[PDB]
Amino acid sequence: PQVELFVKAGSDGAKIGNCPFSQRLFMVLWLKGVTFNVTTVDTKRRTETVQKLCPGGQLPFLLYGTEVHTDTNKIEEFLEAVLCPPRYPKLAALNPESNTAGLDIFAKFSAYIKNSNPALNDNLEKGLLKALKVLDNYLTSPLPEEVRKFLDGNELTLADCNLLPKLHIVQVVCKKYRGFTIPEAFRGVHRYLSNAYAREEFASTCPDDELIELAYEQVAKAL
Repeated sequence: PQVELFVKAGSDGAKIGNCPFSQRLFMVLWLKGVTFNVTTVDTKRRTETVQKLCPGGQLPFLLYGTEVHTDTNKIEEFLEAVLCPPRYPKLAALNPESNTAGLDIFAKFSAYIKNSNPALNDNLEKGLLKALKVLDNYLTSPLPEEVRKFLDGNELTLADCNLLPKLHIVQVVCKKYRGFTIPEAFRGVHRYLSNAYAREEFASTCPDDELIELAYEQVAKAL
C-alpha cells in the first residue's frame, strides 16, 4: 500500500520547508521502516492533483493507498496502528510521562519570540527556562528500569518525534534573534540533543538553519 507524505514546501516552492508537524511525521515513517515518498506542496501554487486528494488544503497530509488522512496527531495514531509488529516496530512510549515532558516548551518559546515588549522579556525568558528545566528533570529522573539517551529509554519513540522538531526550532531561532542559548547546566537536555543530532532520523529531516530562521523573521521582533 503505497505511502506518501505531503509536506510544506520551502521558499523556492520546491524543497522541505519549516514545519515541526511535517518533520514529526517524516521521523515516524523513517522509524517505522516502511518505504514512502515525501512530496512538497507550494500552497500558493497547489497542483491540480492535490486539490483532488485534499480539498481542505490541510498540511501535512498522508496518502495511504487511496486514503487521505489529515491532522498530525491522527496521521501518527493511524501509522502507529496500521504499521505494526511484526513487520514494523511499535514506536509509542511505554511511560505516559514521556508524552508530556516538554510539551509546554514550544508555546513558551512562541510567546517569548513574538513579544515586542521589553518589560515582559524577562518573564518570558524565565518562563521558557523553567519549562526547559522541567524537561531537564524528566530526562535525568530514572525511568522504571534502574540498578538513557532519549525521552522514554534508549530507543526513539513517537514522543521524541513530536518533541525534537520543536526543540530544534526553539534552539535555532532563540540563538539567531535573541542571543539566547539553553544553559549548559541542563545536562539532561544537552545529552538528549547531542544524542538526537547523532541520529540521522532527526538530523536528516531537520530543515536547514537558514530556512528555520527566515520563517520566523517577520515574527521575531527586537526589544
